[PDB]
Amino acid sequence: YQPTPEDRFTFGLWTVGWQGRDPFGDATRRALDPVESVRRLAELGAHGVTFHDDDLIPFGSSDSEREEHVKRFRQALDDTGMKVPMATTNLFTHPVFKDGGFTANDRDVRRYALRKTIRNIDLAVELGAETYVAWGGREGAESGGAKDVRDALDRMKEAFDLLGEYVTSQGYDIRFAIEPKPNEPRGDILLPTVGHALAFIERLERPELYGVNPEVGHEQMAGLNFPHGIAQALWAGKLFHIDLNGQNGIKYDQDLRFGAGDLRAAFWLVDLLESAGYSGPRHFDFKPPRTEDFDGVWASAAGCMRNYLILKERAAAFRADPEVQEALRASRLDELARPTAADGLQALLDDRSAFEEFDVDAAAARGMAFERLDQLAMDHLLGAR
Amino acid sequence: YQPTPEDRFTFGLWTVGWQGRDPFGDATRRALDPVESVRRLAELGAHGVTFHDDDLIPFGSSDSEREEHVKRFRQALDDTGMKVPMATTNLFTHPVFKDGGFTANDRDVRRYALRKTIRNIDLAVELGAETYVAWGGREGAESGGAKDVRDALDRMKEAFDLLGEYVTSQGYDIRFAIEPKPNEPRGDILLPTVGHALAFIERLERPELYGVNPEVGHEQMAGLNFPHGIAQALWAGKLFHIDLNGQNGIKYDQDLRFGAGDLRAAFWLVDLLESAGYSGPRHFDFKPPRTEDFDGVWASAAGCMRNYLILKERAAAFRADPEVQEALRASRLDELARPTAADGLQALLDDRSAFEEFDVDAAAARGMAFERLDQLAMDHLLGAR
Amino acid sequence: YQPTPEDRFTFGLWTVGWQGRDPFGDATRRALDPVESVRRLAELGAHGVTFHDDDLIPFGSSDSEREEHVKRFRQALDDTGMKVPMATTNLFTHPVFKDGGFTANDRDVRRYALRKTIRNIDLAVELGAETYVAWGGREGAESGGAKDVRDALDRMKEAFDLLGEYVTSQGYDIRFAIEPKPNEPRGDILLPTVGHALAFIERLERPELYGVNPEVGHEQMAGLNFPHGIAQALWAGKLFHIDLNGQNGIKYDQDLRFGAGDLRAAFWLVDLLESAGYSGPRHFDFKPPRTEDFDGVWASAAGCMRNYLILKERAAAFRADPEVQEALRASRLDELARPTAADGLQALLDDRSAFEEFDVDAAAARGMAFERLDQLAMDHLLGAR
Amino acid sequence: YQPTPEDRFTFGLWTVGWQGRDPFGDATRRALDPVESVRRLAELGAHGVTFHDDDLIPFGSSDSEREEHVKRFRQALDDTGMKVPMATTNLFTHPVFKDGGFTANDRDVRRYALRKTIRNIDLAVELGAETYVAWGGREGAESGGAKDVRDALDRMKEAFDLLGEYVTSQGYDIRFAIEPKPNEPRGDILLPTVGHALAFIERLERPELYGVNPEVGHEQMAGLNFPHGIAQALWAGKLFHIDLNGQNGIKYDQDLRFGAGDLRAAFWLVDLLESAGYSGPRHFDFKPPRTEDFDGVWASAAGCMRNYLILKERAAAFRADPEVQEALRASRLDELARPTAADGLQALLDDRSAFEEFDVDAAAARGMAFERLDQLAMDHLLGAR
Ligand SMILES: [Mg+2]
Ligand SMILES: [Mg+2]
Ligand SMILES: [Mg+2]
Ligand SMILES: [Mg+2]
Ligand SMILES: [Mg+2]
Ligand SMILES: [Mg+2]
Ligand SMILES: [Mg+2]
Ligand SMILES: [Mg+2]
Repeated sequence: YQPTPEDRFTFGLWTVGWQGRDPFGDATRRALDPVESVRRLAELGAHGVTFHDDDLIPFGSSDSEREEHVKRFRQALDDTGMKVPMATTNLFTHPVFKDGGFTANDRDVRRYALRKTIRNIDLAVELGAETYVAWGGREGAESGGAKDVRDALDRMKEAFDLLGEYVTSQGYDIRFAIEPKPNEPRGDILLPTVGHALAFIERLERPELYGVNPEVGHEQMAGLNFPHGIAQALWAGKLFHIDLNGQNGIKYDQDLRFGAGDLRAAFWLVDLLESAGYSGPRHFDFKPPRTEDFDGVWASAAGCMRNYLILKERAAAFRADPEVQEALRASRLDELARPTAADGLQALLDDRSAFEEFDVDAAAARGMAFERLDQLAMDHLLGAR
Repeated sequence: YQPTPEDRFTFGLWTVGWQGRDPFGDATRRALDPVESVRRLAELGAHGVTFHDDDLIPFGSSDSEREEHVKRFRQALDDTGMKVPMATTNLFTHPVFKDGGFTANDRDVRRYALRKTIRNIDLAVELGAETYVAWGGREGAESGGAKDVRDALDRMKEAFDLLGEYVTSQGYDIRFAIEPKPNEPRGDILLPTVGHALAFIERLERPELYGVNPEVGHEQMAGLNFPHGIAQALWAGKLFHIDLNGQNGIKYDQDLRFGAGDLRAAFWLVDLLESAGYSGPRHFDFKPPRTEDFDGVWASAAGCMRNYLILKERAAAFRADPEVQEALRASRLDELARPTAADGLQALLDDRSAFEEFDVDAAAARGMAFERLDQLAMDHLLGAR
Repeated sequence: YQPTPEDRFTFGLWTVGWQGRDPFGDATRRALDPVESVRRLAELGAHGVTFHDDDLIPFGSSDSEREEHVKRFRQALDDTGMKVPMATTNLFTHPVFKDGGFTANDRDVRRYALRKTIRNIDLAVELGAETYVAWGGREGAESGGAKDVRDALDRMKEAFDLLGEYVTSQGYDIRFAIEPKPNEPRGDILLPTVGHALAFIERLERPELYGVNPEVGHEQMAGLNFPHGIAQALWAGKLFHIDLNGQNGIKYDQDLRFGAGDLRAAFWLVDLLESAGYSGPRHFDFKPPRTEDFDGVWASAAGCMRNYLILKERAAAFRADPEVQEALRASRLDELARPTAADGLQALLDDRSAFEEFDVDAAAARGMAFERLDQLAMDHLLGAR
Repeated sequence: YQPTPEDRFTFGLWTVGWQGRDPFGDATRRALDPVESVRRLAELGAHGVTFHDDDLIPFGSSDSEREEHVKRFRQALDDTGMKVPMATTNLFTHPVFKDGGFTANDRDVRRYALRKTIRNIDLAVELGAETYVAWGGREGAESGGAKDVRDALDRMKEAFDLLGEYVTSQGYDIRFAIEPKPNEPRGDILLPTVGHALAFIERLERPELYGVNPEVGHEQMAGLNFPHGIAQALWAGKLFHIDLNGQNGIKYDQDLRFGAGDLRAAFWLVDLLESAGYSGPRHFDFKPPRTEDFDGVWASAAGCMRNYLILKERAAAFRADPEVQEALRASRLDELARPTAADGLQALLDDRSAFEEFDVDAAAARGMAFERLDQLAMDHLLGAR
């Protein structure tokens, strides 16, 4: 199960570069040079890396210091064949964003956040990125009076509309992806799920330029079904990017390696992405636990790609099995794909076999046979077939 | 704190009429005649009642039996002044809906569900309802292979589009409201939150005819902030109806009386509905606990309306307090309402005070003073002011 | 992966016999005769069955009707070789238990509950049971004033002490196992976790006669780690019985077939039970989904035993792998098993290498190498080794 | 509602001294001198303060530096009348504790943790503390193979037994209190609830020396009823200390000011502590949100004490109301306090009115009248009585 750049696996600089600070503990690992991360990831078989502006260029850097951080990075990209398909803005670490970037109560902070964002869009375009992600981690509140949510959504729409106007006036080939999260670090975060972000996008001036960047663990922090949520995104034509990791239920954001946490949900997600032919990057937003040294950091990153490839094999075998294909027919998945009333409204109203003469007791007595189907999926997942 | 029909309080027949069957226990109360429920609710000061088709007309009734169930009901409505502002369809109790109504895998069940729905829309229009609610409680799955969610959303859109075509071809003055729920009775339910339902509506052929009917307890079953969710609905112009009750965290759907469960969230919800001038009915979808006899049933219903009126008083006092109005200015809620960049994009890009000359350390040092504000809200809620 | 009675798999009559009533829906399956259940389970390879009194003998039966229900049951047990290792009391379905059995506010209900329990202990002893389970599903409250919890724990201790006095005065060879659950059907249930039940047992007059009967899904309804909880039970010498099923997170009690829900936790549980040599029955308390007919009922029951046997194979292979045994040494699991200070207190206080001369920076820099270990467990679970 | 030292309100140095670092953000406030904290808290009306060793004495301090940190602190205590009733050990911040203190896999780390603990017990005794708290925040695991829980509980018992032997051999007047937490910062923490800690204590060599220190928010992170849990602690005679704060459901540990979060649960907790006459300190373990400057820090601390005093007034009024006292009799809370069978086992078995002649249908028909009672509690809480 060896990865190749063909598999389009990408990692953020901040993932393998996490030093291990949590709310109760100091760093257990030293800082990584972004040059060494690109090199070690290329040897593992990754396709590319992503960054926040402040991961690559330390906050407060002069214009010359900015120049050589970028130029060393580009040299490592050139030396390895590594791509940069996505980039994003840090609007959550500096104390100035403690009440938000785009929806901070202070007007002057909001304007700053937009200028800080615009500056990095230019850089992402320079480096070849096709997707620009926005994670509004500080947008929200800990108490009810602190934030009028309707005014906040007006400010959030204003910010995204202005960014839309910037990229089209520049002629940039880049699209935006909103990344939802229900809570942490704020008590409640605005646009808390994939659904809320999808609904919000339809009110932007140019909705074609915006999609979603869902994260496995984030929807699971609301106890939601992540494959179900991704299906609704694909059904709406809005899955621009995806963040893969593991999470063990409703609690703090664990960011475990992909495959850890809810293993069956990982299997159903891989099944769905491969079946629908999602062609974007398979991006890992995870943290190697702070119990680990650097050897365990690279072992954990290798594990992300390895688990994806195993699940892909098992899901392909599941769908290719003639016995599963007949069970799907037994469960009437073929009938679900057929229109309910292609004959139209008047014909349905005139169809006595749909009501007056419909035999409800016979239909009710039919088994769905879902449990035999699900055990075939288990058997395939576990390799007992 | 006496309710009057002016306050527009409504109750479902199935709420005060719940006999107390739960997954582990038999009924503790006998069945209510819908005639007696309308009478006892009118004396409590309610404005109206709502129904499922099968609450009013027992399933399998002939056309004559249907005729006198409706006619006795209309007589009680006439005798009391009680309204019927909403009605809905039972697509979840009969065994034939065990895999869903609109998205059942079996095509013939889907057609039946649509004919059963259409028949009750006619009746709701006859009785004066202006909102028709759809709660797809059986739409979803317990296992991943049982339901292809993209096909299911195609079937769900087909059903809602057909209902849209029916009411406009008839010239009916009625609009639809989708009621989300994340789980129970299925393992995962489709459109699990207000956000998912809002996003789905924008893909219907006639989106103006559809809104949402959120329930307090349902969003809290996903650990979400219910007032935040209602604000996004109002911001989108889609709050057609609301269901009020109480819930104690992430667990089974408790349906407690309104005010119970998360009391502070109830206060912030009432604040929001009154401040935005929501003019629809204040509908209670709750269950009197099965510990109670009929005297405790009516005591619990009285409690719903009473708690709403107390919270309304405390929230009005909060907003009218000159000391709270100055704290809101201290927290810069006035600045949140002002546009970030009414001067436009080019001016923002040319504004050095928004980046090059912006003093981030001074802005960061400013306190938001949210905790003083929130304690004023506490003091007002508890009546220590 | 064929089960044999050697594997000691048992099922409750109420599991395969569940008719499919949930809070929103009528039964989808007809009632099973307990005679046919014993026969179909024996052919699947089960070892035995368990019962509530009211599963076997319909409530309100005369003494003659009781006589032939038992006698038909015993004949089926004799015809199949099926055992009855556990039995329990229904103190939750009849309306008289709406506020509890052992801790009902009404004294006369509490006395009835004890007499109903005592009568079935006699029967369980007659049928050969060695464990008597108590699940206090109605013990608890929906509101804070309804139940003084200290008085309730006095009443709960009084009941269990009296049952203890009954079995020892009769000379019965039977022990009790308390089954915790955090909520549902009450808003909060007393003794909500394995921990609370373990602490309670130490205050009974004869603590040696009582242990716990934990359920997979119940601890997961509080977001807890079920293998961790079972380890604490084994460490205290109190794992008398276990209930196996699946559950998908914090929500209503799903009672899915074992292996479904959190698959990795099922693997770690099987690892622990086999490694510690737990010799009690492997009991399944599950519900075949109401989507299923009777063929899917037996398919789901077969699935429980099948998944246990696969996980047992994978866990044995994990522990037998020489490469995993060296990784465990790399992670210092051997050092965890060694005493911290067998040399005693004074020697530890006199040991400068434990404080004054301890090099904290060197110790901190050591990797735990937990992520390489965990991926070996993944590889073994998935059969990629 | 003015606090006085009579009310016995205490605060940790780390609470008002929190600088505002969270997993995604840098500090927003500067460090407090412990001298200024004691002074500002005394003026607010607090009774005392608590500390971790490393809050008071920076890690790595020499023996002289230790001498004047303590001596400046004692001078501020003397200047204000402030007490120090509790102290505890930091076994979670330094990287050396990344896999735990008492249950780290490395033996030499475990020995260090015990020596670091013993050193601070001596200091707490010197400063007058009567309770020593242990919060094992790093004890646990992120993956199943990393920690054998039975070996870990052997190591945890060994550590607590050794500390027990140390204080009794020294003749110290101090007792220990274990503080449970279900998760964060580890994926799962050992002894995750009040119940698990209570059960563990009964296996220590000298169980009389150990109790529990429960935290509001920690039990709510498992969705549990905190007043119920405190009742079981009081029933076992083990409530040695309590930590008060607010929390909004199952998510990260919010540590909000007391009264925030679940307000009704705060009311029922205050009712219980005052009714049972708990005489220990009312300790606040909270964090002023990082949105705040220092004026909002002291406003938030004032809010903790203020909300406690308001709830105490409302709960006293509730219990003193003659109409609530008669409702309690209506709900048969008086009967719950009476023994079920003081007449003994044989008399209960001979009592036909407890089974053969018991009229179950009459008993079942009685209403519990819990909803009228609970609305009286609401009315009293909100000051509408
Ligand atoms: Mg995350
Ligand atoms: Mg992410
Ligand atoms: Mg509900
Ligand atoms: Mg509802
Ligand atoms: Mg269960
Ligand atoms: Mg069970
Ligand atoms: Mg805490
Ligand atoms: Mg604490």
